[PDB]
Amino acid sequence: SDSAVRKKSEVRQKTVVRTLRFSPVEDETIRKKAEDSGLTVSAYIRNAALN
Amino acid sequence: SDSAVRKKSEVRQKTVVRTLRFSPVEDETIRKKAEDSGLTVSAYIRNAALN
Repeated sequence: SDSAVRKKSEVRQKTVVRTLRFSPVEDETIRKKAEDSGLTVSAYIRNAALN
Repeated sequence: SDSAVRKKSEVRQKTVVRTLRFSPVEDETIRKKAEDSGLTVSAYIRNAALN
């Protein structure tokens, strides 16, 4: 059930949703880097990935 | 049930497990840098965030 000018129901999953994992070492480094910079780990990850 | 020298059942989840979401703009860029660098998006993320 949709129409031309009324399709706000769904589009596509713009965002990517995946289960990512890391070792205790990588996590330790990232956790310390994130907190020192005053950026949460999620922001730190995506930030470093684009910068 | 354990023993001092037989405790390999579940010490601690040293690996981290989380859902890290990414926008389509970021996802496309990460897909492009990862593939151009000849790395998987996961390796690219972890590597860029550690260095």
